Amino acid sequence: APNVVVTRLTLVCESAPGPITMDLTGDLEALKKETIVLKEGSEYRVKIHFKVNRDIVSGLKYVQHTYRTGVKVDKATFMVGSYGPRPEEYEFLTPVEEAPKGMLARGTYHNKSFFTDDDKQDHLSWEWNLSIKKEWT
Ligand SMILES: N[C@H](c1ccc(-c2ccccc2F)cc1)c1nccs1
Repeated sequence: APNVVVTRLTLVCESAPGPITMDLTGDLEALKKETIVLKEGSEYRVKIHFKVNRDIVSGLKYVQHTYRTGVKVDKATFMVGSYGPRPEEYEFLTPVEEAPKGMLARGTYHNKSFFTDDDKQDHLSWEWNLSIKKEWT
């Protein structure tokens, strides 16, 4: 196994009716067909779960590109930092944001995420899609 293994992404969202999560050790091609529903304007954080198996690592970074029709790609980079090896996964959470709101902001957002580091290692790259809706259903 590699030293760094990305295991899961969770959208932390107090107001959501149920868990919003994806197993990133699974089939990343199938993951593209999933659609996460977020009610417009909901507060959320992105939580990345990962394991460090063998050696202390430094300079971890989470990079998230969000595509939306008609708008320039939104590119966000987060410093994740240094972690030692242990059996239990670590969790990194982005700062809280407000999901888009209004009828013109509803519908599909396409995300491409990267877990990487100062050494530009591809710990994991993955796509996942979000649908912003008026209600949770
Ligand atoms: N600011 C918007 C934008 C940015 C991020 C998200 C988002 C990404 C992951 C989880 C939940 C989210 F709400 C949605 C909309 C964009 N502007 C230009 C392209 S995307």
